[PDB]
Amino acid sequence: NALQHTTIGDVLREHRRSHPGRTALVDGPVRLTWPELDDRVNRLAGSLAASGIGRGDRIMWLGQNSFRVYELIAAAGKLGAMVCVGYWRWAPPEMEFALRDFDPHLVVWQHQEIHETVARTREALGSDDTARWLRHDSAPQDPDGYEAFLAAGGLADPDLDIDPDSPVLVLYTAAMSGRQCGSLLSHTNLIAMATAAAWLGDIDHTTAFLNSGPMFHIGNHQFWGMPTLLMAGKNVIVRRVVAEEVRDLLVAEECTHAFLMPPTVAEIVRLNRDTGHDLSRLRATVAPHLWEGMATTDTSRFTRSGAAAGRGYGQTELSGFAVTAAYGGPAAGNAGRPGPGLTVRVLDTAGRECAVGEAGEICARGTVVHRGYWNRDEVNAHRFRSGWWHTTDLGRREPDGSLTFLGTTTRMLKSAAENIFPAEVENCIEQHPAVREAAVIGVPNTRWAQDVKAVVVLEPDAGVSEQEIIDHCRPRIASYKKPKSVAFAAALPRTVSGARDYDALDKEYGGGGYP
Amino acid sequence: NALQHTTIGDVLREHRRSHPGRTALVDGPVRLTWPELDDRVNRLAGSLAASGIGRGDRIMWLGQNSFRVYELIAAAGKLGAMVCVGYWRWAPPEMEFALRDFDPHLVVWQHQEIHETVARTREALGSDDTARWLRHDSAPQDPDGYEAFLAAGGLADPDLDIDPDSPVLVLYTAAMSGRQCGSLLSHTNLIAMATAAAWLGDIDHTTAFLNSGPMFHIGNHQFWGMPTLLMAGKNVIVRRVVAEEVRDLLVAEECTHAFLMPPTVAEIVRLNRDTGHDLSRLRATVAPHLWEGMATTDTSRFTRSGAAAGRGYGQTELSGFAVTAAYGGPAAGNAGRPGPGLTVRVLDTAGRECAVGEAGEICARGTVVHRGYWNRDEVNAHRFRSGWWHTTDLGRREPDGSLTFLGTTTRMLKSAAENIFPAEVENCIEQHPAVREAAVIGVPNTRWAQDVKAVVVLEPDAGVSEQEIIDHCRPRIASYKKPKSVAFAAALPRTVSGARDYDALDKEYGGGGYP
Ligand SMILES: C[C@@]12CCC[C@@](C)(C(=O)O)[C@H]1C[C@@H](O)[C@@]13C[C@@H](CC[C@@H]21)[C@](C)(O)C3
Ligand SMILES: C[C@@]12CCC[C@@](C)(C(=O)O)[C@H]1C[C@@H](O)[C@@]13C[C@@H](CC[C@@H]21)[C@](C)(O)C3
Ligand SMILES: C[C@@]12CCC[C@@](C)(C(=O)O)[C@H]1C[C@@H](O)[C@@]13C[C@@H](CC[C@@H]21)[C@](C)(O)C3
Ligand SMILES: C[C@@]12CCC[C@@](C)(C(=O)O)[C@H]1C[C@@H](O)[C@@]13C[C@@H](CC[C@@H]21)[C@](C)(O)C3
Ligand SMILES: C[C@@]12CCC[C@@](C)(C(=O)O)[C@H]1C[C@@H](O)[C@@]13C[C@@H](CC[C@@H]21)[C@](C)(O)C3
Ligand SMILES: C[C@@]12CCC[C@@](C)(C(=O)O)[C@H]1C[C@@H](O)[C@@]13C[C@@H](CC[C@@H]21)[C@](C)(O)C3
Ligand SMILES: [Cl-]
Ligand SMILES: [Cl-]
Repeated sequence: NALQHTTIGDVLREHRRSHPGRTALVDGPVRLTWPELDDRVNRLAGSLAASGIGRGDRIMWLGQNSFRVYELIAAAGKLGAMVCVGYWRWAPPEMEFALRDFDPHLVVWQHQEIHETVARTREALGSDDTARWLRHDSAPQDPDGYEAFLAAGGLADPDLDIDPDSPVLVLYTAAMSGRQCGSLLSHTNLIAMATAAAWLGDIDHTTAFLNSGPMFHIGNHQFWGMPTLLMAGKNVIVRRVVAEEVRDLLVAEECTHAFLMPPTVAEIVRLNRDTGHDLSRLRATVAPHLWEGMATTDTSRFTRSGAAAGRGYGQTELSGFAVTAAYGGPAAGNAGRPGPGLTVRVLDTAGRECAVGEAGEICARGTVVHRGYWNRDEVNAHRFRSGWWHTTDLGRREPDGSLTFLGTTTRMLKSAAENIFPAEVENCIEQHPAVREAAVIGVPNTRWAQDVKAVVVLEPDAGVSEQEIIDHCRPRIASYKKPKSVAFAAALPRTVSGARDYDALDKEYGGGGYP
Repeated sequence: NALQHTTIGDVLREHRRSHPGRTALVDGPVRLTWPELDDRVNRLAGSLAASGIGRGDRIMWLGQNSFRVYELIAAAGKLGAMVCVGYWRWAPPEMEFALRDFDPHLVVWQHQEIHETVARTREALGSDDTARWLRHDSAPQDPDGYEAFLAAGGLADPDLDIDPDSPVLVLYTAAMSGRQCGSLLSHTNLIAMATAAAWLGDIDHTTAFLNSGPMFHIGNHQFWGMPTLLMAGKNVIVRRVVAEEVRDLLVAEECTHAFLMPPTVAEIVRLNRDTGHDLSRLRATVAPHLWEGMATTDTSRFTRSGAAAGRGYGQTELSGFAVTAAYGGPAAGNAGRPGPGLTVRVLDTAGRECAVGEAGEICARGTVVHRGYWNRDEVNAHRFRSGWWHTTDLGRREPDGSLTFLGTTTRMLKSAAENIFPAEVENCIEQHPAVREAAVIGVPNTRWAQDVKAVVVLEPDAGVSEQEIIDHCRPRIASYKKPKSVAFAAALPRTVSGARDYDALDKEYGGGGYP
């Protein structure tokens, strides 16, 4: 006779009763209290259901940040449906791929800034374009607009018994290979994530969070959109980051938190200097020194532990930053320890647990593990093999029990019989105090496929030779993993997106012979 | 392909890897680190499985507090079995009832203080006594002892795929009628409860909790045994409360928390005064003023909100104190608002939602709701009707959205066509500033079954008449709910257990004619 666990719908139904006059969401001139939000969600759900959307059905969002993203997630959630929050910077080929892959019943799109890509993509789909398209930033009466579609639904709550293990949020992720896959996050995934984040950040109903991170990425949901929603705080939306509008919203909405990277913080600070505008309610998590005393430094566990400075490990498929230095105290390893909804093992290629200090694939079980990728039957079977989710990230356990994240398992060398993970070698070299960064590649060898080569970037105030790098590796890693040679560079090549460009390293330094 | 949620077994498996040298449990001379505890749990699980215990099977604990209670819960949990932590003060009739009801495969019992009751109870069971009995506080080699049974198991983890919705902890509760029923708490119930409690109390791996509350009751598990376990802190066991031993453990184990009622606090303080023993690490939640500066006042949300002083509502069946003033800010209602794993509605007799201010039965859905009572098919069907758990507690929602707990729904008057809940009338009278407490009973009326009568206890420094009590009620409650007469008393009659004695009020004041 026992009932379901809590769903995202239950959260809104509770907030509308417990917090009748509190502001849930702000987006430009739109201000919605909990009951006004839940009413809109019910009307939206009514219209979605009238259009044939039910359990397991799919809605794709192709816009920037909006309060409507939260409405759509809640409304789909009340029907047991799911929303993909798409990457609004997709070019037409990638947008077409995602539309065909996800196969949505409904697409909610944005005109501003992306109408050209959208038009190109619909042209490409041709006779396969059978979804309903609704323009979110339309005139309010536009019959092909979101608001008109929503207004046509009734106030009644659908009141269905939705299983919270159902996917509700789908976020596309890219492998190093460039292959993209939609990670299925359930109600339970999001609630467990949000509950842990509320402990990490000391979040409560007085939190006012600026949704200045992209909602197509897990970061903004974890820190701090979903915990703010869960604890009945106020979510303030900005479409994307424009420093002046951000500053204005921080002040006008009295924000306590925001998702801001250091270059944005510096921009905000420069334009606020000697204006007298009060940013002191903002709890500075990232780059506290950059704020020049204008914000208050965060004293939550998130900041105190170093997690805010990157001391942790996670991925979309673990509902975000699931391992951190805020769990379990001081840590020799760079990532800390798993939080409450997760257990982690480091597994070798044979699926056996690695010894302390031995590098292997980070694998996980627990409430924060995603439900799999959408439409990836073979990949899912492989990646959930033996009842563990395989992250494709390489790590090790330290003697104190903490974890170190080394890099990906998807780069591998094979030198004669020996599999070698460059990430392990890179991390070893990067411990040398003269080294700022190191990239490891494989170069062809006619007798045993590949030799190991390191491309090393020194700190400006340091010097070290090829031989000294090689000897540094001797006591730390297996002999066959050491670089045969070392090239020095001023900096590594990087992609337009800021990631390491291994194709470029391979082209420059004679890389080849990979498995 | 997606996996299970987190189980209690996963918690111990993670802690043994992440916290290899930290102390998990202390009980007299026993000190167990996380790996030593998980090893014992694996040996215990091996022996339990060898004896035929598997999914859905049942172990009854008839002892006082022990580290072995945590071991048994974990070991049963790894098999998908459940442990009833019995009321060690049961007299033989109640002990026999519980044994026959719960029908355990194994009974782990305690000689000290209760051997006579146990012997009487086994005599009564006669030829129906077919369970294995293991003495927990035996000589270590006793072949009918717990330690010998455990030592015979192997170190291998059973490594089963246990559904965490499975009951793992069973706690007996008593209705006002005196009927006793075992509430089924799942792994998920306990973990969700523990996660919320860790936010409430700011619990982490440095917490050191003294298990000085009874483990047969939900209080000690919620505040703070289970969150301490979840966050990898140290649980220190005391068999029962003896002020001097408690004081010694608080100091020697450097406890940060304990489950202590005010009379016990005052006893500890009296015996610590001018000894110089340092109690300053203890975070005083209850009765902070009674500590005379010897402990540090708790600054967590639990204390700051008033929850620690009783501003909240819960029951075993909601995994404890599930509604509190720490959730959602200031509250007009005495109980506050529901925490994250719960939604609450106040429902009238017809199952429709009550208006703001109208008294009705507190009903719940969500992750913290129990799985039902053991062996109560008809009661469970009735109490989970319409997909809500019915608490049998009477409450109302206030205009600000908070909740007030009024009393039980199991006391009811029926005066002609009108159902009247005395708890509603009592709460109304108790708002009068002259009134310390009020009890309401029904007295026979030959024309319409019952009239309402109030028994009122005044504050010592106040005076108020019968008529003034009646007129106080006029604008606050329906006319037919007002007392027809008021008797004044120096204090209410109470049972040996400290609860109100309505049988005694009925006998003294002419009560009768109940539905
Ligand atoms: C602003 C960011 C982050 C938020 C999401 C984006 C999409 C946005 O425009 O709203 C984003 C834009 C990025 O080009 C940028 C800009 C700058 C700072 C962070 C991000 C950096 C490091 O060069 C990357
Ligand atoms: C987004 C995180 C978490 C998940 C895994 C990552 C790889 C990712 O990009 O998906 C990750 C990236 C981290 O730089 C970051 C960014 C921000 C917020 C969380 C994480 C914080 C605190 O500075 C750490
Ligand atoms: C915006 C992201 C994600 C999408 C693809 C990228 C390439 C991009 O610029 O569009 C990417 C850029 C990343 O520096 C960033 C920026 C910020 C937020 C997410 C990503 C974070 C966590 O620091 C990582
Ligand atoms: C100590 C308590 C609470 C813990 C569990 C008990 C069983 C125990 O002995 O360990 C318990 C004993 C109760 O008679 C008592 C004693 C005193 C203070 C609280 C409890 C009060 C109010 O008169 C009730
Ligand atoms: C045990 C609680 C919670 C559940 C429902 C109750 C009725 C019960 O006895 O079962 C409840 C009793 C409360 O006096 C108490 C006791 C202690 C700890 C929690 C609750 C605290 C903080 O002083 C509040
Ligand atoms: C010990 C309890 C529970 C069992 C039955 C009782 C009668 C008893 O004395 O044995 C009971 C006594 C309650 O005052 C108490 C004491 C403490 C802890 C639980 C119960 C709490 C929460 O303050 C309520
Ligand atoms: Cl739902
Ligand atoms: Cl398990």
